[PDB]
Order: sequence, then structure tokens, then C-alpha cells
Amino acid sequence: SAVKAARYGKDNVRVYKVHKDEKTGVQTVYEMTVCVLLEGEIETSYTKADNSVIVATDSIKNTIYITAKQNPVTPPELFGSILGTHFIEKYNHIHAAHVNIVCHRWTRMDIDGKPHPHSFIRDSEEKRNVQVDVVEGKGIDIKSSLSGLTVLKSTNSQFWGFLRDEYTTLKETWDRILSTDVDATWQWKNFSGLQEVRSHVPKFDATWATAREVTLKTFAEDNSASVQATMYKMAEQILARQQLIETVEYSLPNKHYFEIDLSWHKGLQNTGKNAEVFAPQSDPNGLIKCTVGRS
Amino acid sequence: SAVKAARYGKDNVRVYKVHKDEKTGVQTVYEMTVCVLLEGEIETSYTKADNSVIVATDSIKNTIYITAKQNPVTPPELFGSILGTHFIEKYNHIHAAHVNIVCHRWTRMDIDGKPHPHSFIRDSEEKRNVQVDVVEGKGIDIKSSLSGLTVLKSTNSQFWGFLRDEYTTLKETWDRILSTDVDATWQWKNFSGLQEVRSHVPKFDATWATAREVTLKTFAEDNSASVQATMYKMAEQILARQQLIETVEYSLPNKHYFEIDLSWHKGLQNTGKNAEVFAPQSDPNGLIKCTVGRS
Amino acid sequence: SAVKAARYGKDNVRVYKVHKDEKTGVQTVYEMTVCVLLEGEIETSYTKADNSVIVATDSIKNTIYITAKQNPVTPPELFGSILGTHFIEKYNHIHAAHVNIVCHRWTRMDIDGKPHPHSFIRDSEEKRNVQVDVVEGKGIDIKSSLSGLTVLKSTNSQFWGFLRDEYTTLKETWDRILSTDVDATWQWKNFSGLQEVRSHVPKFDATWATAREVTLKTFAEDNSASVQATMYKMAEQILARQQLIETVEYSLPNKHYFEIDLSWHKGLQNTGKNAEVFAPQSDPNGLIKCTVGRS
Amino acid sequence: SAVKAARYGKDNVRVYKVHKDEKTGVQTVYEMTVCVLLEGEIETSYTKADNSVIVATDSIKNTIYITAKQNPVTPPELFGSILGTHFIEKYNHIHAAHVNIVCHRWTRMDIDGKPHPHSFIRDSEEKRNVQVDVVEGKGIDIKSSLSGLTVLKSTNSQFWGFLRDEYTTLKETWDRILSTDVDATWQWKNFSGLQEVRSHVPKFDATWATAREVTLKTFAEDNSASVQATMYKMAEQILARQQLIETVEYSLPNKHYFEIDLSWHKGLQNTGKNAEVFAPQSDPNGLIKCTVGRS
Ligand SMILES: O=c1[nH]c(=O)c2nn[nH]c2[nH]1
Ligand SMILES: O=c1[nH]c(=O)c2nn[nH]c2[nH]1
Ligand SMILES: O=c1[nH]c(=O)c2nn[nH]c2[nH]1
Ligand SMILES: O=c1[nH]c(=O)c2nn[nH]c2[nH]1
Ligand code: NA
Ligand code: NA
Ligand code: NA
Ligand code: NA
Ligand SMILES: [Xe]
Ligand SMILES: [Xe]
Ligand SMILES: [Xe]
Ligand SMILES: [Xe]
Repeated sequence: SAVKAARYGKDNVRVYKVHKDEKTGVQTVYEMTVCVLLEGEIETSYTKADNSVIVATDSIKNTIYITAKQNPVTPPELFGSILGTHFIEKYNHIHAAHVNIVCHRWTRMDIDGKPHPHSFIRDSEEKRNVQVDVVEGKGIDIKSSLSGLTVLKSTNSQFWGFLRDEYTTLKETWDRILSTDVDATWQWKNFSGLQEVRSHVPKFDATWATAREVTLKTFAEDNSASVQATMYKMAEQILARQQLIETVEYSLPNKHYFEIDLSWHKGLQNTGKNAEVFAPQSDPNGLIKCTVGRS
Repeated sequence: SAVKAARYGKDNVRVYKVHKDEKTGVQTVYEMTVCVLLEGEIETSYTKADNSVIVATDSIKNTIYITAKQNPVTPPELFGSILGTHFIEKYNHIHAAHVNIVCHRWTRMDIDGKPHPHSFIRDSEEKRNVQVDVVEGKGIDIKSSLSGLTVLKSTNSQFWGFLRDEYTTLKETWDRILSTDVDATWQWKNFSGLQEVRSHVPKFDATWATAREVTLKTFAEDNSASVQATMYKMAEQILARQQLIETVEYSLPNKHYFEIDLSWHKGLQNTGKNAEVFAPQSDPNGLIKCTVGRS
Repeated sequence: SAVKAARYGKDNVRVYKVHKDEKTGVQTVYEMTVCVLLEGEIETSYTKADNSVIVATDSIKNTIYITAKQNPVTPPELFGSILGTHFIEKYNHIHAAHVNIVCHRWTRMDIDGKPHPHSFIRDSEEKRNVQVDVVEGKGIDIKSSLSGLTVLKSTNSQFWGFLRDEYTTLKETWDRILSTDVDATWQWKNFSGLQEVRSHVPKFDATWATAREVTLKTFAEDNSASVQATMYKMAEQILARQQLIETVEYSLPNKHYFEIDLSWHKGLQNTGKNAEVFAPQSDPNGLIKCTVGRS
Repeated sequence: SAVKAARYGKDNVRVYKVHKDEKTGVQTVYEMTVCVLLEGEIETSYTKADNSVIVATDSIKNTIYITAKQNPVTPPELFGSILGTHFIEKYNHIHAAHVNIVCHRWTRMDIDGKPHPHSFIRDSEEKRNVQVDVVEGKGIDIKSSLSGLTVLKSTNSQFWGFLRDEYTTLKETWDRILSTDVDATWQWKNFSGLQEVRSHVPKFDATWATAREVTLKTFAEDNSASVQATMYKMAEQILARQQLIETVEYSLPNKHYFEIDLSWHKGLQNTGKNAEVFAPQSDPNGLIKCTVGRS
């Protein structure tokens, strides 16, 4: 037997960092969960009980805190690239670092119409994420994402003209509820190393903001022929607005809300044009995925 | 042996309702999870296998949808009271109904600075809840609550002057992070029945809004001596602003963020006045509760 | 305004303890999550920012570890009573301690038909729990419970003869699936203090084992007329077997498995006597509760 | 822009099936959660709103129930292969089906030392899983797995001789607790189609049982030099016992249990050889992965 692939490291490392502006007194908080996995010439720790090649996962944890102390933690694309590069430069036998970061929302509170200097609220479990793969001699690959964005529209969604056969019971519809949790990922062109990532720093926050805005606007405005059709329009627009993105991937549950026929009770009318009360279904759900790239 | 207490019913009934304004074209959605448990002369279903006294839980589920179809579902205090009253009036042998409702946020989207007519976003897992107990001949008791409101302040929290003995290791502090998930409940004076609840309908949304506003403002502005002291100030203010509330209860986790001493690494300074990077602790957590009423 | 009720303390304190038999080499592990909340003359910490009355929650955490170090942690009823008594005896102004303990399963592994001296498996998320309330001058009240025991029987469950009216669609049945998650609690007669609890130590594990055995046997053997009827038979038997229990409470979800009519597809027969494939429903669920005590 | 990749289908489809032996009266239940995603010539549903190419996800759901009705659901490797093959043979324009199945434990109850004919218990959240990819003209690729197997050993685990540098604080140890949740996957050699899968049917359950047994025995018996070293020994043995497996992958969290120094309190000794009470850490955790294949 042989080791075909191996990676190890520390997961679920929670980090908080505060920045204090001494002039204005304003404070800003960042909170993240970080995972770092390493690869390299480490096979002998598996096959010969040779621990000499192991950077302890506890040390990886220490390194994350030290790196956060000495560097900016925003945008997460930059922080992940700094953290990944550290491991491949510091340790000769480590040739790849894989860094995943989940950023948690701490939104500044407005108290009496003005921004508070040091109080924050978690407005929603929506996350901003990055995956950074730093590979010795192959540069830095970054995938940025948003997830956990839950939306619903109560009309302007249709679904008709699908294949009908002996397995089909679904009725065609020209008016339904559409609800989903959005997971969108944009993959950056490969960067040669940290200098190049630093040169593009302003594009990271701007493109996150654009991806979010395009997603919400298109969802709200499209008279949707299907989830497939609406999600394609989203990805098309993101690719048009940022030339440094190579692909956009969407993964969307279709969370079903079923009509409830109440006619058995005093002829009560609650279907089709008369539908007012629906039953949200926890499961099953549709799952629709697409990866869109350039011609 | 004897049946000392018994209640039964249907839990986790998910309901969505849409209102359509034909004039303006604006749609508004409500989504709730409802639990209804009944009590009454039902002991024989337990002791003698006498099912004749059982309103089937499936029928309770049907009743929730029918009631939602025929009545407004907002404010939840009114809807719960209508639903509870139904069971005690309809069934002679049912003498109490206990209705719990969790309201889920669907917030209207703003697209290009204007409110969208039919698209919504789940901005946070904060809930608005009600517990309604309708008891034959004893009226309607309502407890309203908000929960899942997660906040953090990065300074202006202190904790010193506590008891010190041989079990104590905690250092006194004049500057710490304070973070909590707020659970606040206000209990209404007993109402004689549905007519009285209907007469107070405007107070329900207004008092929810006041409770939320007082919580956020007090948390942001108090130079907090302890969670105990800050939470008392919140409850005091709610009671002052709404005379129909008898008690206010707060239950608050103290979610700890620990300093990380990095001095072992190149004399790096990250504690006390130099603290920038902290480790959020998933567990254990403080849990502080208070019920405040009138003199 | 006045403080009507107040309690505070530390929640989610995870504890592991190992016992090592030096003779045999056998090791035994216990793992628990503990919550301790205190009450007493602590109102001024809320109303006057007087921290002098506060035993810090961090100190409560320390006390839990110290107490576990110096005392047996099994049965949990004894450990909770020791922990609760500590606080009311140590601190003059603390008059009640409320201790909740959740015991996690670590079951000794059998390797090649023999018990391993130091390796364990988590066989199921079933918990054994205790709630201990120690109140100065009113003794020790203990409620013991099991929870998270998930069972299913595929036949020998019926449900017919229930109330039928204009809200009813449920068909009567003489053969259905019955599945539930069992939560059972037995409440002990009040104990005068720690000496009396110690005198009954052997009854705690024996009664837990009896409650579990009665639950499983009755569920498997009863040709169930309803959840109500079957749960009553369980509680009756527990009360008969242990005279020091005052009440038994069961809380049982009825987790529904629905027939699927497949007749629309090539006349496929899958209902009534022909039912083979069912759809488990995540929600809603029935919820049935009973508290049984002595004549 | 172009569609680079696309797949869609139905997730979280819960299925239960009962088998009834008319002779013996014994019943056996199977419960699964199934996900089916399809790929093929479906790009136009995304790019041109052409729904004619879409097999509705609701129809996929119907197909899962119909297939379960007409075929055995065990072993899951066979059922997944039947389900996947159905879609690629039935629909000319569908060229790949991806089927994931999670099998839930329903273990027959023993009542008074004998197996009950129709009552079952969920003994643990351990799952048996399969991933089946059926690709037109490239056969059937099956990965089988177990997950959610949580174990702990209280001694006979060491970790010393790792890299030490300026980022390292971890002390070497010759005696620690080792606890993990096991995720193990074995990948079968490619099968040409359904006939070949059927020919190997007995190997599926046998190899699952072997993988489980090897995992538990090796964990319990290895005087572990590291998680890396112990997991390699597991994979080596599985590959030796089943020649039709090409690779074995393990993914293991290292769930930390920390010593608690209590010496500050009356010189209490609770570290090193005196350690009895530990604090389980919810996060962070080590994460160690390996894929082992044949020379
Ligand atoms: O938007 C949809 N896309 C689909 O593929 C589908 N299948 N059923 N309903 C559906 N809705
Ligand atoms: O605000 C606080 N209240 C308390 O009771 C406490 N105990 N430790 N830290 C604390 N902080
Ligand atoms: O056992 C049952 N008890 C009930 O109260 C009920 N209601 N619907 N189905 C039911 N089954
Ligand atoms: O078994 C271990 N492997 C590791 O890589 C490691 N790092 N810290 N502790 C550890 N334990
Ligand atoms: Na390197
Ligand atoms: Na009545
Ligand atoms: Na006392
Ligand atoms: Na095909
Ligand atoms: Xe969408
Ligand atoms: Xe607070
Ligand atoms: Xe039951
Ligand atoms: Xe391991």
C-alpha cells in the first residue's frame, strides 16, 4: 500500500480582531472561523511513525493568531493568501496550504439614526467565505463566496413546459412562490503570488458587493421561467462586471411551499388564484447547480 | 395510579400566508411555526383507551390552516388568542388551549433604494414569539417575546468588585468585550377574553418595537457594570413605557471572548491595553436571568 | 420596579473524569455537561451595581471541576446533590442552587468478544439527565430522566374511534407505524439533605435501568390503542416498581410516516395492506404528554 | 458566457421500506435519505428558458419511491446503481446520474434476550453511506462509507517528536486521551454496469462490516504514535482484505481533552500522572486526512 494523498491541519479556529481608531474613537470588529490544512513531504508520519515532519496542528493554531496580530484580516482573500504563503515559505517540506475562512457578520448598530462607535449586531447568518490554495511554484488560487442568503418572492415565478411522462404528477404553473438559500462562488484568475494579490486588494470587497447586488436584483426583477434560467442571468452579469473572475458557480435549493386544498371544509377556496395559506415543506427540496465561464 | 396532568396536540406546524393588495399590487408575507396543546377531560384516553375524547392532532393541524385562512395572522398575540379560544368554545370537554407561535422574519427587499412589491429576505434568525394560554373561565394570558438577537460591544463593559475566595481565579477588569443573545419576555395583564384582546391590538406591535429599541439602546449606551446591572435597566424602561405589562423577564448568555497571550512569541504584546486578537469561546458560558415587576 | 426573581450561573460546562483501577488496569470514563444556577440575596447586583454579592460564574466553573476532582461523579443524582449543597453551605447569602447534568454515553468496546480495558464508543445520543434543586431549609428535590431514545415499531399500533367533526380528515386505522423519541422523567420524594441522598445511592442506577427497560418492553409488546394509552402503561409500571418516586412524566412526539399512493403509476399498489414504501415526515408532529402520580 | 458544468435534481428525499416475512411474521425496516442529481444535454434550460429538457425534480422524487417499491433497497450500493441506471437508460439526453444515499440505523430490539419481530431502536447516529456515479458509456463508480462513528480511548496514545520552532508551545506527551469521529470511505473498482454490480452483491455488506471491525480493533489495540500512524494501519488492513477496493480514505478530527491545573487550589494535583478531570474542547480541532491506495 502507498499514501496517495494526505493533508492535515486545524479546523474551527475562531478568531476575533478589533481595530481602534485613536482619533475618532471608532472601533471595528472582525470575527472569522479559519481552517488551515497542509500538504507536502509528510508521508513518513503515516507510514513510519516519523513525527519529525509534522508541524503540530496546535502550532498551526498559534500561527493563525500570530498572523492575525501582525497583518490586516480584511479582505479575507488577502489574509488567507498571507496565511497560506507563510506555511510554504517557512517550512521547506510543506508544498501546499489550503486555507478556508468564514466571515461572520458584525454590523455596526444605528442608535437614534447615527452609527455607534463600538456596538454591533449580527444581522443574519449570511456568510462571506474564501478558499485559498497556495501551491509552491503554482501561485495562489482563490475562490470567494457568499452563502446563507435566504430569499423568497411570492409571485413572478413560473414553471411550465417541462418533460411529461409516466413518472410525472407535477402540474404546470404560471404563478408560484420561489424561495432559496443562495450559495454563489466566484473563482479568480490564478495569481503568481502575494505581490499580485496585494495589487488587486480593492477588487475583492467590490466584487463581493457586486455579486450580492446582482443576485438580489436579478432574483427580485426576473419573471422567472425556472431556477435554472434565473441563476444563469445572475452568473452572466457577474462575469460581465469583473474580468478577473474566470467562473461563477451557483448552488440553489428550491424550497417548496405547497398549496393547501381546504375545499373539503365548507367549500373553502384556497388554491390557484384563491391561494392565501401555504405549507412550507422542510424536505425534500430541489437542488440546482450551474458553473458559468467565459466563451 | 392517577393522571395528574395531561396535554397533547400538534407541534412544528409551519404556516405561510400572503396578503395581496389589489390596488397597489404590493404583497406581504407572514411565516410562522405554531404549536397547539389542549387540556381538558381527556384522562380516559390514557387510562381506558377511550379515543372518543380525543380531537385528533391531525384535526388540530387542519384547524390551524383553516383559522389562518379566515382571520388575520398579525399581530401574533391576536392570532394565538383566536386560535386558542376556538378550541375551548368548540369542544365542551376541552378547557385549556396552549398556543405557541414563532414568527420568522421576511423583510421586504430594497432594490435601488425603493421597496420591492413582492420580494423578501430573511435578515437574521431573530424571532418574535408568543405564548397564549386560553383557560375556560380564567381568560387569556399572553407572554410576548423576542429571541435570537445577537449583539456585541467591544468596549464600555467592566466587571470588578465581585466576591473573591479560594475558588476564584478571575481577574477584575475595567475594559472587556460583552456579547450576548437576547431573550426578552413581557407578560401582559390577564385579558377577560377575545373582545378585550381585540381592543388592545395596536399595543402589541408597538410594545414589541419598544422592547427591541430599549434593549438595543441600553446595551449600546450603558457603561456596563455587569450583565445583571445592564439587563435591569432594560426591564425598568420597558415597564415604564407600557402599563399593561406586568413583568419583564430577560435571559442572557455571557458569551466569553478570551485574551490571547502571545508574549512567548518574540515578546508580542496582545493583552490588556494591547489586546487586539481574541479567542471566542463556544462554551462554557455565563447565564444570567432576571424577572422584574412593579413595586 | 422590583426584582421578582433572579438566578445566574454557568451553563455548558463540559467535564470528563477517568477512574483507573491499578489492580486490574481497567479504566472507566464519565463525560457530562453541567449547568449550575444560584439564587439568594443578590438583588443589589441588579439594582445598585453591587458586585460584592456575586460569586463569579467563572468561580462556579472552577468549583465544578474541583468538586468532580474530590468526589465520585456517579450516580449523577449524588454528584448534583453534592455540588448544590456546596454552594448553599459555603455562601451565607446563597439560598438555592439549581444543578442540571446531562450524561453522555461512553460504552466500553467489545473487541473479539471481550471488554476492552480503555476504549469506548458513543452508542447513540440517548442521554441520562438529572435536575437537582437544593433549597436552604427545604432539602433536595431530584428529577431524573432519560431522553433521546428513538424507537419505531412497524405494526401493532392502531388509532380509531377518535372524535370526528367538520375539521377531521384523518382516516381510522388498525395498522400503522409508530415512532417516537422518548423523554421520561421520574421525580423522587423530597430528601432532607445529603445524608439521606447518600443512603439511597443504589436506587438511582437501578431505577434508571428499570425506567429504560419498562419503556422498551411496553413499547414493543403493547398492541397500542394510541400513544396516550401506551405511555400510561409505562408510567404505571415504573411507579409500581419504585416507591420512592412520586410522579412519572412522559413527553412523546408522534413522528409520522405517511403512506404513498402510487396507483397513478401503472396501477401500482402501495396503500393499506399493500403498503411497503412510506415517506417519513420531518414536521409537523404530534406531541403527547402525561404526568402520572399515586392515588 | 457559457455553461461549463450543470447538474440538478432532488435532495433530502426520505424513504422508509418495510419487508414482511409471511412465514415467520418477522418484519425488517430500512430508512434512507436519498439525493439524485442528473447531468446531460440540459444547457438550454439555463440559457434559453427551454424547460423541455428538464425531467422535473418532483418526477425524480416520484421515481425514487417507485424504484424502492419495485426493487430491493439493500445493499445501498445495489439500490443506488439501479436508481442511477434508470435515469441514463430512460432519458436519451441524460448522460450521468449521481446518487447519494445515507442509511439510518434501525436495530432490532432484544426484549428479554430474544429478537423482537417488529420493534426497532436507533442505536447511534452512525451512518452507512454510498455515492454512486453512473456515467453513460463509462460504467458505475461506487464509493462506500461509514461516518459518525465516535470513539475515545483514555490511554495508549502518545504524541512526541514533532517539529519544534518559534511557533510551538505544545508539550510532548507519552500518555493522552484520543477521541475522534470516524469518516472512512472505500472506493470500488469501476464496474461495467448493473450486471457486474449484481455479481458482487454479497461483497458490499461484508466489506462494510470488515471496514467497521478493522477501524474499531485497530483504534482499540494500537499504541498510537499519532492519528496519522494509526489511521494508516486501518487503511492498510482494509485494502489487504478486499481486492476489489482501489483506495481507502480516512478523515479524522482530533477532538481535544485538555488537562486542568488545579494546583492554585490547595495544591490539588490534577496534571500528568495525577490527571483525573479534563475539559473537553468543542473547538478548535485537529483534522487529519489520508488516502491510501495500492503499490
Ligand atoms: O425551477 C424549477 N426547476 C426545476 O428543475 C424543477 N423541477 N420541479 N420544479 C422545478 N422548478
Ligand atoms: O457580567 C458578569 N456577571 C457575572 O455574574 C459574571 N461572572 N463572571 N463574569 C461575569 N460577568
Ligand atoms: O396516538 C395518537 N394519538 C393522538 O392523539 C393522535 N391524533 N392523531 N393521530 C394520533 N395518534
Ligand atoms: O496525532 C496528532 N497528530 C498531529 O498532527 C497533531 N498535532 N498536534 N497534536 C497532534 N496529534
Ligand atoms: Na515549502
Ligand atoms: Na370548552
Ligand atoms: Na447559604
Ligand atoms: Na441517456
Ligand atoms: Xe433563483
Ligand atoms: Xe447585557
Ligand atoms: Xe408510545
Ligand atoms: Xe485514530
